[PDB]
Amino acid sequence: YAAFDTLMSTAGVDSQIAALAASEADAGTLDAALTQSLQEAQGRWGLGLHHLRHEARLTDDGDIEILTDGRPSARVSEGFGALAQAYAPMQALDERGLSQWAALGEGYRAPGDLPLAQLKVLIEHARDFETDWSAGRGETFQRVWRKGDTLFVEVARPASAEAALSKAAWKVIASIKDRAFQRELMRRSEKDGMLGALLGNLAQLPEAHFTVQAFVQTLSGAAARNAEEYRAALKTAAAALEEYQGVTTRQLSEVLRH
Amino acid sequence: YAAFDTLMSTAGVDSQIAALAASEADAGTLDAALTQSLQEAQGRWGLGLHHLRHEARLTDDGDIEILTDGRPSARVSEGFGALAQAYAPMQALDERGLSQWAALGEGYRAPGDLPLAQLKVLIEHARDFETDWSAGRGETFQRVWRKGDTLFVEVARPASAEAALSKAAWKVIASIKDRAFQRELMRRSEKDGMLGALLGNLAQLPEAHFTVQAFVQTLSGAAARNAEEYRAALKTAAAALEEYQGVTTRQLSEVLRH
Amino acid sequence: YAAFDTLMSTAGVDSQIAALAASEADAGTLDAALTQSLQEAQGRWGLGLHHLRHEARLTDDGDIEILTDGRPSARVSEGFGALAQAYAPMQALDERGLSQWAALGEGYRAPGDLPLAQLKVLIEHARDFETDWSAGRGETFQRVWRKGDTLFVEVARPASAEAALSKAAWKVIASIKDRAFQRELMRRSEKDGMLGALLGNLAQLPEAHFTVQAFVQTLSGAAARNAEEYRAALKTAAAALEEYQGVTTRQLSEVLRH
Amino acid sequence: YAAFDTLMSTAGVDSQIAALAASEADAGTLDAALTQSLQEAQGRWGLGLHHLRHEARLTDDGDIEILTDGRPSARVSEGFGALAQAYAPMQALDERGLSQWAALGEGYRAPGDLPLAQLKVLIEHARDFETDWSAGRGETFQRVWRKGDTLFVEVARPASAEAALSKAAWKVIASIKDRAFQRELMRRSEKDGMLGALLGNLAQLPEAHFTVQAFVQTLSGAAARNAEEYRAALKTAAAALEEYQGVTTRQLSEVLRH
Amino acid sequence: YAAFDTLMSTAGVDSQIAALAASEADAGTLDAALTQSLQEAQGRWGLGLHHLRHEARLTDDGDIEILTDGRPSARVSEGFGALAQAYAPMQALDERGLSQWAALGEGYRAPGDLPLAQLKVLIEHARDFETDWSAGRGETFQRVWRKGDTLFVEVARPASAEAALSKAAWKVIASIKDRAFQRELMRRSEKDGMLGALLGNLAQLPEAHFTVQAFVQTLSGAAARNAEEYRAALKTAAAALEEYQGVTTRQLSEVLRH
Amino acid sequence: YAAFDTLMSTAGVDSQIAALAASEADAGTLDAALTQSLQEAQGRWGLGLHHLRHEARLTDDGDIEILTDGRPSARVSEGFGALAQAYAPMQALDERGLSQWAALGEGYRAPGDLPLAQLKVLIEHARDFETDWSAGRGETFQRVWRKGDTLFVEVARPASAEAALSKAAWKVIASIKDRAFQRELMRRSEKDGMLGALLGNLAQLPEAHFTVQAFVQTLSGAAARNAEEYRAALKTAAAALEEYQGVTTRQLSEVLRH
Repeated sequence: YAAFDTLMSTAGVDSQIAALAASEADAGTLDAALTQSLQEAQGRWGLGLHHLRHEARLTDDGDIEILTDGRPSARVSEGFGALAQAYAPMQALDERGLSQWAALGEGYRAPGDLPLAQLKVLIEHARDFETDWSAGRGETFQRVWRKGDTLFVEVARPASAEAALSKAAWKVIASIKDRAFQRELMRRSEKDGMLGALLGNLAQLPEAHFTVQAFVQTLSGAAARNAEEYRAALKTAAAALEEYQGVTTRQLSEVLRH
Repeated sequence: YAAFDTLMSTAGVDSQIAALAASEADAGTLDAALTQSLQEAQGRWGLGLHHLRHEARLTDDGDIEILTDGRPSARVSEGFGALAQAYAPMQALDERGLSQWAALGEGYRAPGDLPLAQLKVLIEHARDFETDWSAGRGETFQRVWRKGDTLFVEVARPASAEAALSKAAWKVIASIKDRAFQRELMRRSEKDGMLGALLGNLAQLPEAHFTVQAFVQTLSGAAARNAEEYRAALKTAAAALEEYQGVTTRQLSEVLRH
Repeated sequence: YAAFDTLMSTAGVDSQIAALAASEADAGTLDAALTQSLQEAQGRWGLGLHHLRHEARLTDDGDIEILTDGRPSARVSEGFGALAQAYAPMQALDERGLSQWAALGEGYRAPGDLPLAQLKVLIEHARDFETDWSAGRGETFQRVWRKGDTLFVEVARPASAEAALSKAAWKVIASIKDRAFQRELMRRSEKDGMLGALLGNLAQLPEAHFTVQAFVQTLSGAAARNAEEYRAALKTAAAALEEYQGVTTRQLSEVLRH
Repeated sequence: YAAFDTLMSTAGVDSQIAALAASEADAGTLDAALTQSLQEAQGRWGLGLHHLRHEARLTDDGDIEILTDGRPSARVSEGFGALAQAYAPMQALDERGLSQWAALGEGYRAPGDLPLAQLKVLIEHARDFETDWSAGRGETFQRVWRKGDTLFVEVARPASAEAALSKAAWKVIASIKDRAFQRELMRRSEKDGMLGALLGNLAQLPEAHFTVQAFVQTLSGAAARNAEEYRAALKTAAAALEEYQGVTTRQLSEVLRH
Repeated sequence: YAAFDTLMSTAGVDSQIAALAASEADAGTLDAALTQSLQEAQGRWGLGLHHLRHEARLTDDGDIEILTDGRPSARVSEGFGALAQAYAPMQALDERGLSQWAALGEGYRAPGDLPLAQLKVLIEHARDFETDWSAGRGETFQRVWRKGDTLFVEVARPASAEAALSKAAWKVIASIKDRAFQRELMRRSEKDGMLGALLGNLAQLPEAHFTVQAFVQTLSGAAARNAEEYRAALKTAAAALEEYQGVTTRQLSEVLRH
Repeated sequence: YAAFDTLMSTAGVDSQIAALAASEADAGTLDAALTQSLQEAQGRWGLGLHHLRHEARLTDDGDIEILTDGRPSARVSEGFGALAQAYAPMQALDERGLSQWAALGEGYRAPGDLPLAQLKVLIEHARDFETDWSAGRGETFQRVWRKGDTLFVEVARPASAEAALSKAAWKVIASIKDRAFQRELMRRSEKDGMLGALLGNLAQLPEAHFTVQAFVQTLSGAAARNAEEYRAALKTAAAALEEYQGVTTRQLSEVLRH
């Protein structure tokens, strides 16, 4: 039970599965809680599998199996690296790291070249619409889509799990006041890299497979159609991304320090 | 067989059912031909039943029954007035004569107050969208919607079947060179009306129940997304409306002349 | 003019209106001829509107309007079905099809349970008297009343216009020597009925609204008081009913044969 | 006022006009009381003027005028002999003293030769019927008629006012115990009569012009149709006749005694 | 007996029959007294029946019968109106009210146009002579005749009994000091007359049938031939007329006053 | 340093590297100790890589790299599974699990079908000779070869590391006195197997990659040529195999018990 919490902790989703499993809750409630957390985790992982139906259920074998559009991909006790090697073939990333898949599925997708003027009309007067990726604030990207009575905004800053481990390794290496040890790690970083130099291991760690690369902000009802509030969710998602991406680089520095 | 042709002739649709029934065609082909003609007729009648699934099939009793969303409404041998009293309760007309129903069904409908600027975006970048009624060229109205990969434009000039019989009665009455008989019909028109004066009967005539009030122009593929060609179909539908509405007022003058 | 003749032909009354209209007769004579024929027709139709003052007059609009106790009910050019839907609310039929109205109006009505002994006294010694309905010869009924110096006898065999069309349809269907076509009409008669099977239309036909259901035999002077001659008019009315009802079922078979 | 009471006292009708005139009642009430009493008096006088509309009204000249079908006949202050000479020409008596007029007016009248069997039918099943005169119990006569919802029975024993004065004169003359005076009146009765002998004068007396010759018993509602109760009113009228005719011969003996 | 006194009191003749009947006088004396009084009454009544032999006799029936030239006219107990209707057909009055009959009978009658000079010769030297009517003093008339040794002078002022009742009614009506009641009787006199207004009845009164209209003064012996004394009897008769006619209008005012 | 001891402990070779690294010994001595232990371990692992020159040396990066015929295969800190996936492609196992490679290399190899008579001659009179695999005592196999002045005997009982983990799992599962839990593990063993049932993980354990499958007994000098002593080393190697294979199945039961 605690392994799924650490697997859901790499996306900013507090599942409380270890507390819900001990809460003596029925299987119908446990399955719904584990399913609603992996969906909020898949939206923060940047996998771009929104077109897939993510689900989770506990097996009678004493394990938890992941579900994707009907077919089982992997199990919980099979390690955090087995699930990453299962959703990777179902994911298509471009040269920037974004998902080329459309969240709505088969249909039309407006390009990222569309001005903000034509977007307010598709937010106030349209039914179903999906946009591609466009350059956001700073070095980030953003995409929007609306399905049914719910509007979704996914501001993303692509960053792989390996690149995330190398960034946190250079932060703890630069914070070394000992100039002799800081030079020794800088000499080994020229060949093995920033990660292999600080270590002179983390294959079972969940942070080495899934990282935070996007944020999903939702809106339903009449707010999902007002163009003024849509401009307030893109900043609420870009700020929830800077805080989430700023907290994972700090939790990773507390582990590689040893 | 010939009754369905006259019933389809009041909407500008040449069904050729009397030629197809004598063509020794199978029932599968006869049902498809009668179904594709009533759909093109319902779109030219102005009933606004586009949200309903119109169908037609020949019965083993030797008759033809009309179909609407599964439930049979009326039969062909039951007269052209029985079908009009069946689709009227399923139709909702405002004070102008237009259908308040949305062609797409449940969802959002952009109002007729939207400028043409926000419409090109919903034609070039949107998936499913439907508009309400707006004032068109002259004294006409227009509405547009797109379902799947097909875009539909329905320019409409509301005119009931009774108002159509009264207009054709004043045209033949004004064309009377005999000033004495023209004055006599004008004296009886002050009470009985323009129709009851020329007649001093047409309950079994199909033109007294269904009239032309709109035109349906369709486009599929990439043409259903280009905003330049969408501006060419609205005029192709408004011209196909002036010609169709101009030919029904002439065929009605050739009958009331007797 | 010819429409009122066919409307008066369904009751065995030869009005000769088409010959009287062309006879260049004044309006006073034309109104009296059309009025005396509808009264003799209403007495043979079984409507039981004898308590109402039936009248008819030609309108200056080129039409003929029916009159009943002062208020206009319908017009001639309004079809033979409009007049039937107008006199029906003024008619009250029991479970047998007879008129519950008293021909004399407000007063006393002797029941049909009265013997023939007490009737001769009311025929020879009474002034105004009216009887209710009693079972006549065969499956018929009979009623008698006397107003002023005129005695009236109305032998009736109730039969609606729809039941009359179904009886004539089974006679032409039984006369089919072709056993294959006779079986085909018998197979469709199990659901649509005897009328809908022979037809695989007659809404404008006058025979589909008014049928012969009674006969009115009158007597005035001293003959309207002799009990011996009153027994001779009831048979003269029951025989004039079998012949009239036997001729309408033959004229209806000559139309449905096509 | 008191003269109309004595004029109404010769028919067994207590009018109480002298008490009603002093009762300070309006003219509308006084006219109705005097009218309802002369009608009940005319029915007991045997005049047979039931076909005439009897009425009475007080004149502004201080007198009371009699009314019959609209035209004034006589006045009250003109003596009781003037009214008798006015209704006599409007009365037609046969050789027996009965009124040949029919109470119902123009129409049919069943003869007195009709058995009681055919009468119960005309009482239970008929509307309006009137009978002629037939020999009743003893030396009396009887006639019946029904108008509207009221049945009337008039048992009559014809007796003129002059014959009534001669009968009461022989009763007081036979009651004379003095054989000498009884013989003297019998000797003068051989020429002058029974009346002129007892007197050796009464022209102003109301009893010398109007006498009781019939009785009117009425019934309304459902009782006016039951044959069992009709047999109870004929005896209630024949007994009310023997008592009324037996009391007038006693009041006349109390006057001629002087 | 007292009825003949009141019948003789309307002519100024005091018969005293009620005193003579109680005087136990024989029938021969009673007949002579009643005969001599009716003759003096007929001469004062103005009936002009002097040519008739007036007589009166009491009947054994207890009544008194009037006699005129042998044939009985009426009886006393038959009322004072029966005798007036009996002597009227035997009387012939002109337009002035005088009797056209000659008192002497068949013969010659000198006209009223004769001067007084030729009259003295017919009074002093003639035997039997009779004059017609001539205008007397004032508005009166006079006539003279002589039969045997008796000369008769009849000064007359014609006045019917009805006109006498109307004159006495205007005298009591004019003597009304109450101006309101005098106006009320004057308002009813415009239609009913002066008699019917004061009464708002007197058919049995003798004054309503016989009135004083002449006076008979007689002379016999040598005085019936002296012309000087004949001029003294005409004034003695004209004065006995003004007093008698002046006393009847006073006795009539004492009766109508009630 | 301690990881290479656990990596050398799965072959019955006590390297004492953690004690030699802390012994402050030079790199020349540390490299020789780590090299002589992996060679004695590769001979007990059954890999059949005797034809390859196995070597080991500590890297200046703080790690230990494995060496095989000159080319580096893997490193020590790369896990015990990386080295197993490196020597597997250099190993060729038949259907029984034995190495098809000849220990001497290119040359001739006497088959296992050779009798023991012809083997004593090749042990007492030959120089270089190598034998293939032949069925040994029980279910084991054996092979012999001599290179230079040293004779080698390798008695082998093929058993993969996965089959070794499944055997130790059935021993701890059969030793369960709790019959309910023993039945539950037997129910899950029908599908997941004996290993997956006891666990309801050991990827980083060295015992899950390298197991004991053979024993290498050596002899040099004149003893490497006496046929009597060669028969004493094959039993000294088959007994050193039963003890080594009997001690690894006991150390594996002490780990899977948790």
